[PDB]
Amino acid sequence: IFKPEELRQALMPTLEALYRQDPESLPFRQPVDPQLLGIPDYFDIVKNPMDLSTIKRKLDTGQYQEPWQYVDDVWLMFNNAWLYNRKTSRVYKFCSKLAEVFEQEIDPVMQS
Ligand SMILES: CCOc1ccc(C(C)=O)cc1NC(=O)c1cc(-c2cscn2)cc(-c2nn[nH]n2)c1
Repeated sequence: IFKPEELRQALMPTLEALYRQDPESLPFRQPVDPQLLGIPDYFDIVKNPMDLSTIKRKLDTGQYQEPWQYVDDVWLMFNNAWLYNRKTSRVYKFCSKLAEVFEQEIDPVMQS
């Protein structure tokens, strides 16, 4: 049993850490809009989109029952981007930077 407001207090600093990465978090701060970005096949490749604003909303409204559901969503966001984008691309390398930041920040929090 984890109180959702206790989850938010424990977990939101790990999310604020990702938002602080500028410009690395900018591709991730809102859901990918495939028409606006001119990438119409995005939803064919990415079946379960995820982004920072969606995770933040789930945190703020108590949608996470347990800390691994949050980690699963953050990892999903990263895996989607690594899947869709080429290894040589700007978004892929920004994703790798965010994942580096996240792994450093989430590791002690999960120990709590
Ligand atoms: C052209 C390919 O773009 C992508 C491809 C793939 C993916 C993923 C997450 O797989 C992400 C993107 N890129 C974006 O989603 C994106 C969006 C906005 C945005 C949206 S609304 C006001 N701005 C700004 C920026 C941005 N990057 N640097 N500065 N701004 C980047």
